[PDB]
Amino acid sequence: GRPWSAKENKAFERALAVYDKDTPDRWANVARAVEGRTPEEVKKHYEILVEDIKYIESGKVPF
Repeated sequence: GRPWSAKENKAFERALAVYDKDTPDRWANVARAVEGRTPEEVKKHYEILVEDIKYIESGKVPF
């Protein structure tokens, strides 16, 4: 399954809205709603989103 589809991503984005940054077990709640994606897979997707925004804002990939 590995790369994310358009529709997986849209679901992911909806899930970030329903389960806010304060939600405990945030990735597990998000992954439960995103069919066929594990908590750690969902956590990695978020990290890549954060890094992408950081690159856009600064012009350097974060480490």
